[PDB]
Amino acid sequence: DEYKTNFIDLTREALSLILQDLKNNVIPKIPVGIEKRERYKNSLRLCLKSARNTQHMNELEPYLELFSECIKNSKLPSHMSLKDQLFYLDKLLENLYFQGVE
Repeated sequence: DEYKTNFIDLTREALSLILQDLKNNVIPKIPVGIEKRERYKNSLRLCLKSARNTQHMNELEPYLELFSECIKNSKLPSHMSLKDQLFYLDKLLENLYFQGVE
């Protein structure tokens, strides 16, 4: 038996579910302004596009690292505090900005 491919598929699916939770259950509800909400929306669209396959798995490592507490606690951001949701969304934006300068 070999589990490598199924494990990779599973980590991609878990990341995608976290991102879908942020886009559909967190971002429409959070008490932020229109400008900030649009920035969040755009960045989650980019992240979901990036996560929709397993062809460059190196690119998903920063996201699995960012969301490590979600995974190890089996808990999605929409079931965490507002502070935690804002942390994750702001860290996504920061990661994407500095990745797009490094």
